[PDB]
Amino acid sequence: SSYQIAVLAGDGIGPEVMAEARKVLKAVEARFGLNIEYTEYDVGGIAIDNHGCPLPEATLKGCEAADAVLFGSVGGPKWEHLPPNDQPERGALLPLRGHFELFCNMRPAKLHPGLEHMSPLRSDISEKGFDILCVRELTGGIYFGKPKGRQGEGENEEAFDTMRYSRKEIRRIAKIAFESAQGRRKKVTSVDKANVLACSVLWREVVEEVAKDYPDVELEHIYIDNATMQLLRRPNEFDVMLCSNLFGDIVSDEIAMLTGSMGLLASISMNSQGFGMYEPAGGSAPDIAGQGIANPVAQILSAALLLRHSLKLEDAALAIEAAVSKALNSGYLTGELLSSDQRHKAKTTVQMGDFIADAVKAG
Amino acid sequence: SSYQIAVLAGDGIGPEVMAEARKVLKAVEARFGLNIEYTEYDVGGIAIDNHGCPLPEATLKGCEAADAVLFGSVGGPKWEHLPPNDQPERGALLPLRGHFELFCNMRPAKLHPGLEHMSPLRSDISEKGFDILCVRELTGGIYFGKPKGRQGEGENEEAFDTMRYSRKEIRRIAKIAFESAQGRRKKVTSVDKANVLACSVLWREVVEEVAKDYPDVELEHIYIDNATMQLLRRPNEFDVMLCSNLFGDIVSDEIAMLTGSMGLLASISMNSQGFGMYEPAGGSAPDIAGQGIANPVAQILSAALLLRHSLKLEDAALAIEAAVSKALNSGYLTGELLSSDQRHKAKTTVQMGDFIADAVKAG
Ligand SMILES: CC(C)[C@H](C(=O)O)[C@@H](O)C(=O)O
Ligand SMILES: CC(C)[C@H](C(=O)O)[C@@H](O)C(=O)O
Ligand SMILES: [Cl-]
Ligand SMILES: [Cl-]
Ligand SMILES: [Mg+2]
Ligand SMILES: [Mg+2]
Repeated sequence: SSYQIAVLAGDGIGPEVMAEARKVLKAVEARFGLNIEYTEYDVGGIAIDNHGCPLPEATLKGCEAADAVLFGSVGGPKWEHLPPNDQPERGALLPLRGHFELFCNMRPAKLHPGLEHMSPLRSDISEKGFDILCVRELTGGIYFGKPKGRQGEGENEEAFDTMRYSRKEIRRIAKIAFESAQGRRKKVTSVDKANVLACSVLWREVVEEVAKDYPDVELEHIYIDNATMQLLRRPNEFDVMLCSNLFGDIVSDEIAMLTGSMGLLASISMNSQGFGMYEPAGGSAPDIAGQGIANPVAQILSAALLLRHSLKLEDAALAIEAAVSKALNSGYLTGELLSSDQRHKAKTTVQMGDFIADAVKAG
Repeated sequence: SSYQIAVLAGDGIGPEVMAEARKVLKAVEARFGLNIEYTEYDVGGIAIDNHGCPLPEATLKGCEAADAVLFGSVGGPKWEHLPPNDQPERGALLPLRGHFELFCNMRPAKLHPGLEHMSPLRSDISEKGFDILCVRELTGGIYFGKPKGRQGEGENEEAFDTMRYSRKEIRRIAKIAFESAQGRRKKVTSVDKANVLACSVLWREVVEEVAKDYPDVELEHIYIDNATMQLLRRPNEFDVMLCSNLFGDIVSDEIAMLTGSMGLLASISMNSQGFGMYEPAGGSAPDIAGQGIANPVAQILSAALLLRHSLKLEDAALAIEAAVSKALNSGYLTGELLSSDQRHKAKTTVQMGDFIADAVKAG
């Protein structure tokens, strides 16, 4: 029968980049003979506007019915005044990850051939290339530990957060990182702060337990502060990074910016049953919404990753990725990936999606 | 009467860079007429070897008697096998900061004129320069919060750490950052994760309270993940960074590596009474110990910062800083700051300290 995908475009540039993803997906469906049905739901600011909250119960029910979620991005100035709790990102993302038990986040990032000069790294460093998959534990640690809150008053008012991890939680995310490394370059770098945090001591211990089953994968451990330095100096030496929730938030961002090409980057958030949400690493960029200049590649690649990881449609995911590569390598670029003297030749969001969709067809 | 300085050279390159600092200090004492008495104590690995622990009670008593501590660096492979608890860094640094209530850490970092090309940043970014003072809260947050430890067994064995901050703790570190900014470029960027952590919500709240007293200082807040990205893209736009304990550990390291010149960088750790410990940001670098090639500038500048901050000897601190600048600007460089084709002309650790000491004298 039909695959089912819930589409949660969100705010800002979400809807316009989503239209291009839907356009490429349709080419893929025709080429591979796939029956996929789509249903659309509000989330983030458009959900606050139509329903009073950023994650409506009907949107949760709709995601629950689907095999995966193709997600855009949420947030905008319209909602920034609200309490931390009621806002599009915190109010939709954290509840979605807890609700669907999405303990696995994967952010692939590489310098694409021919676009290494976009990196903010010195040219002798960026020309060496890099390709780093960040595996981040997404439903544990300090994001969801209890107790959390505040007590007390005046100068003695105090807040607290609790970072907690169990062996079962660390084992499952570490297995993902070692499995991923087996299909890449067989190296995992686990990022922790084991000279300070009890949680990191246990993290490092359990990752060493898991690593016994993968002797052909090199394991190394690095402290979070040093990691931010070593990603500047030698990013070509890392393959998979394995991080807790807070340290993976930080490392994946630094690596994303090291690409210089964040409009290409996508994010996988998956549970143990293979259900997942797939979305650009970049945000809703409300400053360019509706101008038709946003780079749709991150949203289109989020759809390829949805086909590979949730639907196990490997050839279909490969086809989208090949088509994107063709556009980038043929220099068919949106404006943020061009120099100021070439920027007048930027391709629009629609031109990009048209090229990519045509390439999937042409086979 | 005499000022009193406890000298804790530590392991690896500590003693050799310390000899150069002592050499410059002696020039300064003669030029400014200062009476300073020094006493030496073991800490870190040499203290483990002579006394069985990395922070002997007699070393604590000796620091307590002194007006400030000129500290080297601790750690080495000889001690890496030991339990996390018993090792030179964790065992000496964390106890020293708690013991002496050193809640204020300050790490100044700039691209020095004429050495911008050392940065790992693209040349169009590094040539714009940067000068960023990181103010890091050093005795609170998750480093020292309780409860911390583990319970449970097998797959349900779990560890925990607690991040805690009070209004009094945030106020005092924030005042340092705003005062510092008043004498610099009047901008504080406070780094937090207030979309996730209760402690960051309170941090941001208290920093806004403190900021009312300094309306001529620009305040902005940035999330830790985004900060690691924005330091790559626009480091010339930051002046003072104000961070909690874990986020300041991370941001100061990334900025240090962005200099490309970590052998120049020093660290201030101070209590509310003006007592402090002053040390290189870089480590004991056991791989080059005794080879007489280590760059002593970080240790020598740690002594200038000891004179300015603990002893309020502003002209003496200025003199050391001018003398260092003279060496760097005259191209009198140790090897790690030279290209491979010029590296044969590296100056030794002693040559550096001699030049700098002579410059202080020459006035
Ligand atoms: C919005 C925020 C809660 C979120 C997180 O911290 O995970 C974001 O930074 C991310 O990386 O997806
Ligand atoms: C050694 C470690 C405990 C220490 C810290 O985390 O503060 C170090 O990274 C530092 O920055 O001084
Ligand atoms: Cl965490
Ligand atoms: Cl902290
Ligand atoms: Mg993030
Ligand atoms: Mg550190």
